[PDB]
Amino acid sequence: EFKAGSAKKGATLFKTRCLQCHTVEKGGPHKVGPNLHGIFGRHSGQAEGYSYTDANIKKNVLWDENNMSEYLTNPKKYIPGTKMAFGGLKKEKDRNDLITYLKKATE
Amino acid sequence: EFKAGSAKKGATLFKTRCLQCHTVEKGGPHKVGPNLHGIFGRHSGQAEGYSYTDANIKKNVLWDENNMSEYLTNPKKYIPGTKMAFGGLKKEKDRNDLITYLKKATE
Ligand SMILES: O=C(O)COc1c2cc(S(=O)(=O)O)cc1Cc1cc(S(=O)(=O)O)cc(c1OCC(=O)O)Cc1cc(S(=O)(=O)O)cc(c1OCC(=O)O)Cc1cc(S(=O)(=O)O)cc(c1OCC(=O)O)C2
Ligand SMILES: O=C(O)COc1c2cc(S(=O)(=O)O)cc1Cc1cc(S(=O)(=O)O)cc(c1OCC(=O)O)Cc1cc(S(=O)(=O)O)cc(c1OCC(=O)O)Cc1cc(S(=O)(=O)O)cc(c1OCC(=O)O)C2
Ligand code: HEC
Ligand code: HEC
Ligand code: NA
Repeated sequence: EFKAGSAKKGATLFKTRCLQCHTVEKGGPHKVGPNLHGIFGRHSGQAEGYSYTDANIKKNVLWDENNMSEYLTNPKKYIPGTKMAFGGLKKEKDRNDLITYLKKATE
Repeated sequence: EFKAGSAKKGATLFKTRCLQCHTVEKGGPHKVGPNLHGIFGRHSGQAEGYSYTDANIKKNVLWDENNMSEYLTNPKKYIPGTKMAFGGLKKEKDRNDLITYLKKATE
């Protein structure tokens, strides 16, 4: 259950928990993970130029703040077979802050 | 203006005229030019993870078989300021064959 949080705290969390694998800006490069520009409102496995697992593509989830909060809690449970090596953001406050930043940064 | 041609001949033309800068398959990499999967029915300058010119983004053309054929005839004339260093496919039969292949390969 998503609730708007602190984009400032979320930016700091993104720099330590996500930035190593993902960029957010339009035209930002794909790295270990896909560039996340426009992720909200895009179906999973649809960023062109990125080699996804069939698991991520087949899940075909339409990304929204609410299902992304469920996904980021435990990625392997959400998408069994995903190659995103991320254990999960277990604190609701952290997910709210990170997703608030992500929505602003990927717009 | 587009008329269905030979996808077999189009595949060979893609190899000699496009492949040096582009891939077509789902998950294929961005190179000098963006990966072209899902190009038809998408607006120009929208493949994630690729850094386009402002010219290509501003053009905001919804790609279809006809405007693709005009574009490929003379890219710099259709999108002034584009960084696609391609003189153009001047032959109608070559554009028809290539687009017939692209319609299949990018979908
Ligand atoms: O227990 C649990 O079920 C939950 O564990 C946590 C997770 C997320 C958060 S949280 O978002 O609220 O913060 C907090 C904890 C609890 C915890 C807190 C801290 S600490 O107090 O903050 O120092 C340090 C460690 C922690 O785990 C204690 C333990 O394991 O007993 C020990 C550690 C440190 C580091 S490391 O420093 O980043 O390299 C990495 C891992 C760690 O786990 C080692 C282990 O597995 O063996 C692996 C791991 C990575 C990630 S990431 O990929 O999403 O980053 C998320 C989780 C991870 O655990 C996977 C797993 O549990 O299966 C899930
Ligand atoms: O056969 C027909 O009845 C009529 O075919 C044409 C001719 C002249 C003109 S035209 O002057 O108005 O242009 C236009 C066409 C129709 C056509 C147009 C275009 S296109 O839309 O304009 O691109 C492309 C091709 C064309 O032929 C479609 C097809 O073959 O089914 C495919 C092609 C491309 C090229 S290429 O320019 O070197 O790349 C070369 C040839 C091609 O044809 C063979 C193939 O591909 O195997 C060989 C050929 C050369 C010459 S030249 O040396 O005397 O000029 C004249 C003709 C030729 O074809 C002879 C042959 O068939 O027997 C006759
Ligand atoms: C590298 C070790 C990563 C870290 C750290 C995080 N992500 Fe990731 N992510 C990574 C990969 C390799 C993939 C593709 C997975 C696949 O199975 O193909 C992803 C994917 C995502 C997605 C889905 C993107 C899509 O287009 O469907 C999202 C929404 C995502 N990652 C978000 C994300 C965030 C917010 C992270 C920090 C909290 C994060 N990822 C860390 C690799 C890595
Ligand atoms: C390198 C020398 C290229 C060759 C050869 C071809 N293309 Fe290209 N293409 C290239 C670049 C650098 C760009 C981006 C242009 C920009 O101004 O940002 C492109 C772009 C395209 C596009 C538009 C893609 C979009 O998402 O809007 C298309 C449809 C395209 N290119 C098609 C294409 C084909 C079919 C070619 C062979 C005939 C071809 N390109 C060659 C670089 C290069
Ligand atoms: Na742990």
